Amino acid sequence: RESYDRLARELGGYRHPWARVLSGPDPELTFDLWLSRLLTPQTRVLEAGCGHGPDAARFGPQAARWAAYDFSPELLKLARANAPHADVYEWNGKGELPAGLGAPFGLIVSRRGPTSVILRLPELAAPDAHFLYVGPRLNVPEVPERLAAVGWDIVAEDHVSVLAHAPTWEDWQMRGEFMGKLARRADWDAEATVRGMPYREERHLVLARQL
Ligand SMILES: [Cl-]
Repeated sequence: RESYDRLARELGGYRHPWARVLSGPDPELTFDLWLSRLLTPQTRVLEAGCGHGPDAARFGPQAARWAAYDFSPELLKLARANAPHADVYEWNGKGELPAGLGAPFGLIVSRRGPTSVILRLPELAAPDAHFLYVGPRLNVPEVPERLAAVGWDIVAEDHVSVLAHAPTWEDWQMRGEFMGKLARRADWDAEATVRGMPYREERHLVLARQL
């Protein structure tokens, strides 16, 4: 059904869509650790691009308040149910802030989400707030550039890379589409092992603050 594809696109919006097996540690483990260290029962959190609330549900109760936003109204319905403690807002990240957002925040976080939110940090951040981000590639140049543009300092940065395999040709193809690089049977036929096709899952972690 088409109702399934939509759902799948939506729940999967912040992940890679193809089947894959990691040969090493999940490259977002460090991001989870850093996020966990930053949360206290006094912390006011803003999460950009919350999707169906997985992080709101999982880390949200550890904070004083977890405010979160995304664009899709139906997806936000799941987020509200997934995380009853969270305050969830429908926003495309542009123009004026949603009414009731509740700035200022001590933490602004984004897991592979919007990076334009960086340019709103002067309007969103309490003094001594942190901005925490992980991007779906080894280096996401706009993040450091945008943080420089608002006079924020990077206090921690990680460029992470982990061997993975796409177990089948179909999976390799699907990755090719997501990446905008067409998969070719030649490369599969010549380089695929029993594990399938090898590639790197890479992430760029950034923790910043205005010192
Ligand atoms: Cl989930």
